[PDB]
Amino acid sequence: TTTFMDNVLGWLHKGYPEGVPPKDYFALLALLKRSLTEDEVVRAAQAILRSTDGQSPVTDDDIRNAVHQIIEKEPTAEEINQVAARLASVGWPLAV
Amino acid sequence: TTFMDNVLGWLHKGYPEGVPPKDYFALLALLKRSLTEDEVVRAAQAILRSTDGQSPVTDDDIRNAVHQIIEKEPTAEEINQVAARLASVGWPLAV
Repeated sequence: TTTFMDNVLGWLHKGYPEGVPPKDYFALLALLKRSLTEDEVVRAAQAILRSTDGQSPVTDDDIRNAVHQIIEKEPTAEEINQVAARLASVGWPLAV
Repeated sequence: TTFMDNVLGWLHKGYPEGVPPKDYFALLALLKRSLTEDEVVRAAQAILRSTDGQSPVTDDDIRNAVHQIIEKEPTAEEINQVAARLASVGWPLAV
């Protein structure tokens, strides 16, 4: 929650140290609303489960790596969160 | 496409010159804000108490209903949550 906001805020300031120009407004809202499809969530969760055993709580970086492999671009916080929620629904250990 | 055009309009209007880093947290927090399940039920109820099921419910009707409940200016998302709940009982919507 506060971790999610830290992440987006961190991204937004790093991306735009001096303000968000109007030319980037559609782009920004679209980015913030961007999400994985169900098929992508399934595929990320499966890939993570195939490669972990529970002794090591799946970290945000682990999810990032799996999602990046699928969408071939840098994942957003929402996309990471979607996969974390899917892993939680099967009781898989998560760092966060 | 309408939802996005609404929020995009709002952002352009709010910040004609650029979003200053000083407003980032305020903007993101507002964009992320949503009604609780109990708030959505209450807003839908209020509309259903004051409309007949034929006249289309407007964004304004819903905004007013939500404002009464949360006591601050509603966001597009908060309005959409109520519109979706009304649609689930076949209540007509202007948008």
